[PDB]
Amino acid sequence: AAKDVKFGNDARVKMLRGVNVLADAVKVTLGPKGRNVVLDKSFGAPTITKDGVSVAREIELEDKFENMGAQMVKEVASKANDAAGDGTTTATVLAQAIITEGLKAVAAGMNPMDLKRGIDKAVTAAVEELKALSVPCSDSKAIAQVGTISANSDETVGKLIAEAMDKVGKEGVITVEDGTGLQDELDVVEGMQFDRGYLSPYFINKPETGAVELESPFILLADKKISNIREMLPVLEAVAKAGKPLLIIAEDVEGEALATLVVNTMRGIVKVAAVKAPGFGDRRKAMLQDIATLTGGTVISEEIGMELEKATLEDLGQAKRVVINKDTTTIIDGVGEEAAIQGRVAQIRQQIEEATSDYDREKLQERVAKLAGGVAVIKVGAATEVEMKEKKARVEDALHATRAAVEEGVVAGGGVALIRVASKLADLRGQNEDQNVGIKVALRAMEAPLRQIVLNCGEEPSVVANTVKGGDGNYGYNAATEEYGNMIDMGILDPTKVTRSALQYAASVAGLMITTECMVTDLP
Amino acid sequence: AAKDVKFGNDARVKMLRGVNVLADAVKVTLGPKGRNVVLDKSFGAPTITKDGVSVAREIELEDKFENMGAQMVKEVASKANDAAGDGTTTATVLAQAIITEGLKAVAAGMNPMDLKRGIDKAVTAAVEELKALSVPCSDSKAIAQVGTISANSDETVGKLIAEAMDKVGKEGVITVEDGTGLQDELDVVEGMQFDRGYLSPYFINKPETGAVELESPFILLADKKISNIREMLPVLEAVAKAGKPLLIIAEDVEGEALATLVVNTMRGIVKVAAVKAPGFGDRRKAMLQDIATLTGGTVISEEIGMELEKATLEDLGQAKRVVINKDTTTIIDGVGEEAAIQGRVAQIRQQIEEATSDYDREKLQERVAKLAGGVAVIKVGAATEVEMKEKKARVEDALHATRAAVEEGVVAGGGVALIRVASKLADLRGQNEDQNVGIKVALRAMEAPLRQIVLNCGEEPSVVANTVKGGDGNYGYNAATEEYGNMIDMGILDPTKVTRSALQYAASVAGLMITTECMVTDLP
Amino acid sequence: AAKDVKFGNDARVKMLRGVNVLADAVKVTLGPKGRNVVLDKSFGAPTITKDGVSVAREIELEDKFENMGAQMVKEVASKANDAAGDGTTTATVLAQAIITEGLKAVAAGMNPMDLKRGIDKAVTAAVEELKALSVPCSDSKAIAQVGTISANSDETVGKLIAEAMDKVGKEGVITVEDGTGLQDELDVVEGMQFDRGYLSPYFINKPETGAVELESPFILLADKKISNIREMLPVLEAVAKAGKPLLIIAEDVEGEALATLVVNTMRGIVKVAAVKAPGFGDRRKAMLQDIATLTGGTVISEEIGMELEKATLEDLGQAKRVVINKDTTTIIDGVGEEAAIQGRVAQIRQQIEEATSDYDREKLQERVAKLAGGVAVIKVGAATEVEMKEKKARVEDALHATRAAVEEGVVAGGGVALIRVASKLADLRGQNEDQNVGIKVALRAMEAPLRQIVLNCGEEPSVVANTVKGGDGNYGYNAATEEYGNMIDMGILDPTKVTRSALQYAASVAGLMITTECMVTDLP
Amino acid sequence: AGGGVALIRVASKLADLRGQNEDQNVGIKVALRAMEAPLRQIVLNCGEEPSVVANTVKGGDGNYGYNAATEEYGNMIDMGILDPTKVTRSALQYAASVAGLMITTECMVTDLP
Repeated sequence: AAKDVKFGNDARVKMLRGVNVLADAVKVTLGPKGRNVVLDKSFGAPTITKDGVSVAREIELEDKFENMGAQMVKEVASKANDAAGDGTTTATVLAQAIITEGLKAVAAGMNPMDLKRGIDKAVTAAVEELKALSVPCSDSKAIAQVGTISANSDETVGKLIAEAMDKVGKEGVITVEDGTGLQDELDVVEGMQFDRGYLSPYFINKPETGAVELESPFILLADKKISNIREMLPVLEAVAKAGKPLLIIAEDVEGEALATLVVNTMRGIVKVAAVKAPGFGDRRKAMLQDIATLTGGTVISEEIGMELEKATLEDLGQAKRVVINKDTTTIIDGVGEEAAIQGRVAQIRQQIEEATSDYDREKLQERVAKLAGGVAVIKVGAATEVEMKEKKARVEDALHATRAAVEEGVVAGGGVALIRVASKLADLRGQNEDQNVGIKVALRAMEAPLRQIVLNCGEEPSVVANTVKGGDGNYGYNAATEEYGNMIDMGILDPTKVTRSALQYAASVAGLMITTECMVTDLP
Repeated sequence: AAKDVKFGNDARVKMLRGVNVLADAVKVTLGPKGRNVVLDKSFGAPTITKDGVSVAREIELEDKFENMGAQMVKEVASKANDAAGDGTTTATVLAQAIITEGLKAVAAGMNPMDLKRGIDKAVTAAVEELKALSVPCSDSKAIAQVGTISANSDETVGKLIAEAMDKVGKEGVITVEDGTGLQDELDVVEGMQFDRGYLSPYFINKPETGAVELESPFILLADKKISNIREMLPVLEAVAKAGKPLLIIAEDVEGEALATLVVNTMRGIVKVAAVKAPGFGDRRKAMLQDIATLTGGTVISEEIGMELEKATLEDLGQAKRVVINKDTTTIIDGVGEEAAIQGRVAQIRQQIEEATSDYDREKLQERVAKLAGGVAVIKVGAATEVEMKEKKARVEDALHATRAAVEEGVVAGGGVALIRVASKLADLRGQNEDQNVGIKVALRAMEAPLRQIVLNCGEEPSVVANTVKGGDGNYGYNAATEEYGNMIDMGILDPTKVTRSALQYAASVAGLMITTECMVTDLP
Repeated sequence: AAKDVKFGNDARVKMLRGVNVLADAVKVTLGPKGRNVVLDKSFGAPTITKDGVSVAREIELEDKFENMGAQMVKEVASKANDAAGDGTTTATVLAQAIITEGLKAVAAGMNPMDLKRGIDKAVTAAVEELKALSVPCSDSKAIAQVGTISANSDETVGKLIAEAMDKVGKEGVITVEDGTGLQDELDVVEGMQFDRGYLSPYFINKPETGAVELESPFILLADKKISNIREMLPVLEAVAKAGKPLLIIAEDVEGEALATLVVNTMRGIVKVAAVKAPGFGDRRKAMLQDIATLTGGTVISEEIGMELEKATLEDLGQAKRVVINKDTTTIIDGVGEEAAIQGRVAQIRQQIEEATSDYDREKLQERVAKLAGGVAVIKVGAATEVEMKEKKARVEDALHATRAAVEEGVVAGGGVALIRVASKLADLRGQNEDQNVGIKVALRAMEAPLRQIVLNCGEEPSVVANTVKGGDGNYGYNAATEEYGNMIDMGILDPTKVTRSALQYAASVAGLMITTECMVTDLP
Repeated sequence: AGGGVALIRVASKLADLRGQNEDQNVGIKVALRAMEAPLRQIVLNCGEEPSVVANTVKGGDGNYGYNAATEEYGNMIDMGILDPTKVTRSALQYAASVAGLMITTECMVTDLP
């Protein structure tokens, strides 16, 4: 189809206008005094929300060039939230601030490539400065405090997470489920988590989490690329007859097969999700068998001669639950034999002895850590159902935050860390004046999040910004009760990971846009 | 009159557009390979010219805001030509270059006041560097060869000027008029020149030179302001039947009287011109008398109860010729008796001895210098009349250039002095980064005149300018013969005065425009 | 007045379009089979003409930029006719051909200045080649047959001119007027001609030859510039009641005086015409006394204390007739006594052997040649008044053609001389390729006039041009009978002067246009 | 040598190459100017004056080291900036192929909009 091609400055203002709509819509939700955004539904009452992520999902623009702008920052900003459980809105307002100033510099005739290198240098320096500014979360007392803070000062939630992490370690897998009564439950069950997500976003049945969630699923273990649906028919009919969902783990599910699965689960008929097997090559064949022994399934491998048309129910594995992310699949409470698993553990442990290198050794150690490790399950209790469901969400929110704090620590929240780190770098220079301007564009943009909060709070951003630039370490502006004196100790914090990720992703996309000279799209 | 008001960016894009039309029209004439501009005369054939001054004069624009732009730089550029005899076109292209870049910086968000200060500092430094680069014109051998160069290698013009300066000093008054035969003539006659021009254009009867030129006029010397024409008629009636022009020297000529004289002279009824008396206060009264002695006239003064209605042809002075600039009146060959002038020269010389103030003594010394010095008259000859009129214009031209050369010396022509002077100021800084941009805006602008010239030649400006920068002192690019060498030796030079004036004036108007936030004009 | 400004390509397409209308209107009249052009009057019948000059005069265009184009070449082309008595149309079609090709080259990216230099070199070479091709007109037999040819093979006109030139020399002044009967008359009378014409086109009383013609005038000879009518009044009131016209020869007649004279002669009062005196300075004073003697009047000279208010009829000179051109004044049958003129000739001849200077000798010898040469007066007779005027016009037109033929000789007519000369420069190069293209543009253009003639005759321009190029010298295409032989022998010739002038002027304006980058005119 | 310096270096070698008529000569010069385009663009993308660098490369010999990464001088191939001769040859030949066909195109037929 014939295209619409836009160049240089013309292309760049179109993008800017696009991100401006996305950012202006999203940034009003930022901070404790954030405003409501009303998102229309095709029927019934509109949704009123203060969630920047929900707002971003809906943003799509008529002008195809403007829309490209929006969808670009939208995708990298969402990556911040994927990695850290937070930061999408922050990433978005940072991106806008860099792009706005960056493009002004380009229009002045400064080199876009030098501007990007300056921005990048400033960001690299800033990330290091975040690391030094960071306070660790070692003991379970600190872990509890972070969980508590991330759940509106609910000490029950902090306690729950701390007790869960105590059972499975820092590295361990932790799951949240609906409760069965008034009081909470904590159990460690046979389970595993690997780094592969849904092969189509249309498998999602939990839009709020953006996740697939299947209860009592059957599990298909195929050592091949399933491309045509005709292999699957004997299985798919049997899964439908039994009435349970189906998770497919294989080398890949593509084209004809994936399309048929997507529309069918979308159309109600059988509940199916599909993910790639974890890893590649030989380690991939092994990991399938780990999951097979974990779930009481048989790996259908066309290498032994097994045909997928010939697989029956008994060949399928089983679990109590399965949760799938954009890039995580986790299996909860495997019906796999409580003795076949230790046989598999023994095997791998034995392979560790006869391994001939550091790599081969530690890669086998990953598998036992998964297999013998298991999965912690928190069952959230409450008085009524709505209180139970609401607390589950707060427990899932705090779990993300706490896991993020565990690995990188915490820094002063409400944006005061970004502006704090920015002031540390007032002396940073590049190779030429263009790069220098690039550095300054970043250190200004880093003030965006805070200045916004202060604007939403009906206060003068500049006056606050100054006072914040006057303090040290984690002294800053209490964005809620309007005070000053060590943010972290008074419960206003972000995991360092979320602030770092927000900044890095914003700079990533802002850099790409500043260095964009051409745009190709379809005709209106 | 209801007004049209424009602000900020809107105002200054209009202004820039206006100077763009002016500069683009004018810059094409620059250098040896300058292009033609065709100027329409509503009667007969159009004028084809390479004269940037003639082109500039015609430029007036329909959009009243754009027009303001053009008129602003037109005014300031013309002052360069007034001061130095050349440089209007150069000032214009410099102004365009500074404004274009300056506004780019303003639109980027840099402080216009700091940009101006940066430009000013760069110019002050450049003017200083220009004096260091300058080669003096001390002796009359150098005077001769600068005159020769300014008249297209005509050595006759060179030694005419040299001999004239030899007669009356380097600061003497040298005037030039039509010859009477084949041979040139040089005579020193009783005369004077003072710093007061025509009280109005429209007295201009030499549109080519922009001057008033009166043959054998009478001179009225009035020690008062002339407001109404009522007291003027008896003198006008007396001068009308005498059949000769009249120069009026008064404290001022205003409204009613001036308007009638403007109208009456432009109808052809009587050929009149009016100029303010030189200086002010008590010094004015004496200088009026000085002229009166020189010209053999009587000063009519209110002080001693003298009425203008009673002043006859007797009281009127006489001279062979008078010439009037925008800021200069020159009375040539005054009739006054030798005894009376020498007698008065003796009077002032006595007063110099008696003077009890260094300032008072200096002002007196100045008066004798004019009165005793007289005026050099160059009568220019040729074989035919058209050659005689041509050579005269080449003498006039070279005479202007020679005065400027004697005052401030000569520098490399073809705009290489400006680029050299810039190239030595690379490491010059200001208070902040905006001033630094201001400096770089000036130092890039100084390249414009050369680059333009090189463009008109159909060559790569960037290559030629680059090579010039890599040279020293008065090394450069001979645009006519495309050769690199010593500019002064090869005879491609500007008087330092014209280069300095062009730069200072360009920067003056450019700075004012950059710092403009509002414009007020009439409705279309 | 707000202006309309156009640049580069935009400017020059407008300019080209303007010359296209002019040239296309004019070129159709060229050669023996030239077409008619109809020119509309305000009233009565339109004028039908084959005269390219009459057509050119009427051409004026609505688009002010296009009009500039037309007026530019109109001006330059008319100078050819002024110089040679012919060639305006030719100059115009040459100009079109050079411009069309020149701009094509500019639009291709070739340097306009180098193109101009190439054209100029090709023309200089062509003019040189034209002199080599030229056949002289030495004796009066050749003079007769050139006159015969210029008057449509009328041998009477031929030997009239031959006899006139025999009487007054080849450089004598020959004038032609209405006859008094059937027979022609030839008389040498006291007269003069100088290179000054009418000071105002409105003095013209004979629109036919754009000439001022005065029967039995008084001649006022004033050694001064006349600005006011004041001093004229006694002389004018005296000349009015005498009932005779007045010729004023002053240093100059300006402003109020010129305006008054024009308005008065144009309607009602008195019939006057004023011209500048010839030369300048001392020679101007001298030549006035020459005219004074010839016409038997007195010079009224300011210097000796003479006033015009005191002048009388005796001071005025007298002559039978005076004719005044754009460029020439001729005084016929001076009343001044023979004894007076003899003695002035002896005066000047004494100074010839008193002054030792090759220049002063020629200047004095030129004065006696004028004074003692007189003027030949051809009175043209015929059977009918209509025939007389018709024959008179053929004499006037033939006289010009013979004067040019004496000076520079004759070359092949019908546009062969140019093709012949152009084919001899096939090897002429410049300093670069842009110059070489310029050279070819001129050589191709020199084919335009012939090619047009051939087109008018309905033959093929390419074939005919081809055959001429194969021939030598003055062999070529007989533009009427359609054969190939000696062009001069067959009587198809141009004076070399008209071909040379046509080419030089065409190239002059074409070069200027090619090198035009900007145009300024008033708003529509 | 890469960075577009091969094409420029090869075009400087052919200054004196002439054809059969003046038109073929313009055809020659069109190609020799065109061979500068790649480097000229590379330099434009880096924010340096395409004409200065072009001029500098022209006064060099063989594969003379203009650093397309850091901008400095040694030996182009030896400092790792190169193209296989095949790619530079193929690029030039195919470009000339189609450019030639387009220059000599007088008519175009397509469907109605």
